[PDB]
Amino acid sequence: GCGELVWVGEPVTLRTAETITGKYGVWMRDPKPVYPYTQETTWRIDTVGTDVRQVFEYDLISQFMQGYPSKVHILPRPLESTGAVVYNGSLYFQGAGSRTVIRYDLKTETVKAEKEIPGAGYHGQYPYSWGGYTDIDLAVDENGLWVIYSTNQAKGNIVLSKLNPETLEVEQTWETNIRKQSVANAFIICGTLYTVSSYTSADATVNFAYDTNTGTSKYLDIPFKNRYKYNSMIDYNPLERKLFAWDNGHMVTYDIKLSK
Ligand SMILES: [Ca+2]
Ligand code: NA
Repeated sequence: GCGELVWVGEPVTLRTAETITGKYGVWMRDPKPVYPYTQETTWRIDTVGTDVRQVFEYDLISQFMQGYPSKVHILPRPLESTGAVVYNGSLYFQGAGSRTVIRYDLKTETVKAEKEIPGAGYHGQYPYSWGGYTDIDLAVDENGLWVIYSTNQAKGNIVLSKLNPETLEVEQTWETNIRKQSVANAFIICGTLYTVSSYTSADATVNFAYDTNTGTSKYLDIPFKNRYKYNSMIDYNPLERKLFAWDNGHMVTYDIKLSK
């Protein structure tokens, strides 16, 4: 059941990174899991540093909250920033120093697809407001796989493309009127793009919504809390209907409420 976002809860901390490379990262579960994985499987990637290659996998959530992975994946290309997602058994991530998105099948540990996001800025061209080479942000919603980015054609405004999750073909593209480097991050719920105003401020809000079904933006003012004052990653999981985030070394979730 879809609808408009009207409320975001307080962040709930599941794990605190004790590593020296854990200030920024991405952690996720598969909204459409495939055998032998389940909806409990969790993946973690610390992304501070160069040559980011390790992906920690946890079959059980207990293993995840205790920090003991059941398997470790070594990525075929070094990874960039915090925008990656897992979907349909594959990790989708951006190759370091490129605009290339890579589909990495987790079970076979092989690359199934590689595609340049056409015209996408990369490596600090159109990042989110905190920088960190966040130019390219993948997203999964109820409709499948998306990528959030910007281009010179769009003059730095957020662009959205719906992707074939198997071939990474661009199926459709939307150009919004929201400057990407002016927001802290973004995520998609039920075909609507939502942006967060600040990654550190105490008075942060979800401040814009762009509906791909109509091609229009609207103002929002929903309180959004950055408890640890450096939210480097905010994504939406459509199966759990929660936000997943990585705030200054803390892997957190946010409850949400949708309308209609
Ligand atoms: Ca995001
Ligand atoms: Na993402």
